[PDB]
Amino acid sequence: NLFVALYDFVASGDNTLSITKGEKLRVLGYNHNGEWCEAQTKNGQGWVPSNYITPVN
Repeated sequence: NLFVALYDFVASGDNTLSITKGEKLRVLGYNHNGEWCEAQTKNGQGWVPSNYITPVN
C-alpha cells in the first residue's frame, strides 16, 4: 500500500498531514466518501486528499 504524492499539500484543517510532491507515503485507509486518505510518512500521520497520491512499486 505504498504511494507517491502527485503534488505538494499543505496541512490545513483537522488532522491533515503536509506532504511534498514525489514523497512516498503509506496508506492506512479512507474517509466516508473516499476523498480523503489517511497516510503515514516520515513526518507523521494524517489526512491527505486522495487525488493527490498514487501507488508506486
